[PDB]
Amino acid sequence: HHHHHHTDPMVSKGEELFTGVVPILVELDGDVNGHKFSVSGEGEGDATYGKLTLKFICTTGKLPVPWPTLVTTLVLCFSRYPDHMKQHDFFKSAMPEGYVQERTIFFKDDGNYKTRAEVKFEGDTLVNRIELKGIDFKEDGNILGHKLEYNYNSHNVYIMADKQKNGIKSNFKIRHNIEDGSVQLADHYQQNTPIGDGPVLLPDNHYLSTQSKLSKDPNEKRDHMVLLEFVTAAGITLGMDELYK
Repeated sequence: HHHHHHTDPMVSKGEELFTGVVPILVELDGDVNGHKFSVSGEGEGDATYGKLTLKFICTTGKLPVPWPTLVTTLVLCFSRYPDHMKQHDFFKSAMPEGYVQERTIFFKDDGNYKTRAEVKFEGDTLVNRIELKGIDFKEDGNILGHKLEYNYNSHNVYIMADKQKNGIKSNFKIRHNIEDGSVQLADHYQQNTPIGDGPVLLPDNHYLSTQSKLSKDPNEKRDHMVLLEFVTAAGITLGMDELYK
């Protein structure tokens, strides 16, 4: 699994927290053009396989934006980092004290989300607590008019160190499929910083390869999303010239 046996005791510490299946709670408070809503999510993460299983419920009634637009906002510490890359796993290294994750998400020709989250352990539970603010949306556009398909694409998200912040940054493009066959671009800008003052791992440039499947619970009457997601780190090669040459 294993996941204690690394020569680096800092790596060992972070990896230990994510051995096995870890329960997850997600809490989001949102306001988009004054449309207020809340989401609660539950499930588990198995970082050894890069695997996330989560069910989200809108606890205020009808979600006023399409569920796919919230996927990126609603725990990259469950990414599978290859053994030769484990020195570049910022997310696990910040645990259990945790990290702040902040984004601005620009929906092209529409409004923007600004998000601030804190991701940390509460006992055995990995908790993602989020505030989301959206402004300048078209009230009958693709987001507030619910014109997006209920599905999700696969991505390569590039991570860079942000050294003077002692953290990381990323910018990446998500396309949401529009029901007429077109696409709604959501351009993501992201930064993460540790919550503790302890040492963290600042990574070399690399990327996260993501894939997500959205489904519905056939017995659930509340507005909700079921998410099955896999995330794997990649983009750094090993030695020696090469192991397989």
